[PDB]
Amino acid sequence: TQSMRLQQKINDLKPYVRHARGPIKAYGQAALDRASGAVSFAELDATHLDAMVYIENQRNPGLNLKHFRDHYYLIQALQSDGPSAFRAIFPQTCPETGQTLKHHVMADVRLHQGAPTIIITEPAVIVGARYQQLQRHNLTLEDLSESGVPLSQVAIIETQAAATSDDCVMYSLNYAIKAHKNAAQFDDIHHGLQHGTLSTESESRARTTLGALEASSSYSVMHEGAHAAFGADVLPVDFYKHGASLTQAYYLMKRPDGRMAGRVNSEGHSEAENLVQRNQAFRVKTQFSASIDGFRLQEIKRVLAAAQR
Ligand SMILES: O=P(O)(O)O[C@H]1[C@@H](OP(=O)(O)O)[C@@H](OP(=O)(O)O)[C@@H](OP(=O)(O)O)[C@@H](OP(=O)(O)O)[C@H]1OP(=O)(O)O
Repeated sequence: TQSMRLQQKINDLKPYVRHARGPIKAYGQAALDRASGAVSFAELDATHLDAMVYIENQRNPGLNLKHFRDHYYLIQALQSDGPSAFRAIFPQTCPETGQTLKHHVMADVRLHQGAPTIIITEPAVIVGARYQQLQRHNLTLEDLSESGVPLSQVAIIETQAAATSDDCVMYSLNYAIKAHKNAAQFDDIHHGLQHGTLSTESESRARTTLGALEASSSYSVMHEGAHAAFGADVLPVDFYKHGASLTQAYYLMKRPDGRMAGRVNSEGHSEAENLVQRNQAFRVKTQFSASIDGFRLQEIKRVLAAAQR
């Protein structure tokens, strides 16, 4: 697929798709076609998300991942007897219509004895080219607040890893898994949020699209109390592995704190791989990393593997 790493993921998935039947087979073929260089995946990913969530919860007990069809049901889950730690994927909602509009995000949640803390990871941008994502995030914050969640215990972390919103379900799913794998670091962020604080926010918020808008307008444009920061400042390099942009990867590795500049593949591998090397390994053709499309192939394979053994 012009990319040997991607082609290997294509070849690994193909026989499962051949033996599969029904909607999941079609989903697999579409994903294969996409990785090969061949309609709207936000809707397709979302349709099959429950199956992948169900599988991943089994592969990694404690992941506690849920797909909610609206953030309304996230709020309901905060008012129930479930686990103290869980993750949620949900689409954004248009305030004027109640219509859900994809543009998914991942929320990592902690319940506390006896005022939850909530980290929302935004794989694209908080504000949006037509300020639509900002309005959708404000709706979530507004509803959280009205339900009794202090927004000072809520953070929206903007990573800008996604170049478009077409793959946001896959970024959100990947992000849920990474949040679980890095639960200790998330635990620490939640502890801060219990005290109404987010580390690095005093500098990091200004680096986000939200921060730019706040500085430009001198207006409060996000509901007061909620925190925001740029992904690289507060999250591990894990969250940038599927970043589309080669140049982003380059600049992230240039950061003085070196936090984005280490190994990104597991140690079991003979040769180490950093963020730029990974991006180039998944480069396809105007050039971008199709790594996230590889992640989708991996997830479908995991689902079909359960169905076929
Ligand atoms: O063992 P897991 O924690 O479930 O890791 C898997 C995978 O390994 P397996 O297919 O053997 O299970 C790769 O991880 P590596 O050991 O090769 O580093 C893979 O990486 P590639 O994308 O390069 O193929 C991918 O990881 P990722 O999302 O980090 O890119 C993924 O980890 P996830 O399940 O969290 O996606």
